[PDB]
Amino acid sequence: SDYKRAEKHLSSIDNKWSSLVKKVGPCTLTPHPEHAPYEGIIRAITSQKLSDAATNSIINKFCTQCSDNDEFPTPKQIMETDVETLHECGFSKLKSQEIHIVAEAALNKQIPSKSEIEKMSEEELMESLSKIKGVKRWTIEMYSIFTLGRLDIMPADDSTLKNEAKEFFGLSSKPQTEEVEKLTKPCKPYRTIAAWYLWQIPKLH
DNA sequence: GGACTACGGG
DNA sequence: CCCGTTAGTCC
Repeated sequence: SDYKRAEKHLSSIDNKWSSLVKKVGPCTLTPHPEHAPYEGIIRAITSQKLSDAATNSIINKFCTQCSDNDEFPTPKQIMETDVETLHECGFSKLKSQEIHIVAEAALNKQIPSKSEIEKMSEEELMESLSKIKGVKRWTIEMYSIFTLGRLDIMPADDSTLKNEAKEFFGLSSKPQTEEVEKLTKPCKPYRTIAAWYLWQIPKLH
């Protein structure tokens, strides 16, 4: 598998990478490529500046409030929900508005199809999805990693990743995005897995 | 009880 | 890199 290859590739870089992979164990990153783009994008938007626990509670309230079935709400279902009802699920007002925008775009077929997104390079995904209000570099990276299942995404702009890179690379302060990109270059073409390993560091304590 | 913990807005 | 937001956890 690519995970097995990624684990061996990372371990091959140097002793610290080898040790990190051994401490954390096999990669268990589980993306959900079965999700429609509007769903993956809404999930990523919700996660901005929020813990996974908070994001989870919000999406769960969202499903119960807007779905006929407690499944992920459809674009039509989202459109039929007023902003304040969305807001009481725990989205910020601004995210609530952006989620309506995503739904309307999906409903109007203004989002690229799932089929075309699955053919796009990271660069094309960035160009295509960043037009959506509330969706910029980080959100697209998270969509690419946790929905699409892309293997070579380095979300070097992610604050948590920078903090773990600080620890792993033995830095005395928080690295800039561009510094993280340089430091993780040898991890190509499995930078998503590299990022996942760094992200597991707090669980080692 | 809290401190603070990507993105658009003004 | 002016300013404020959503929630839950664990400092």
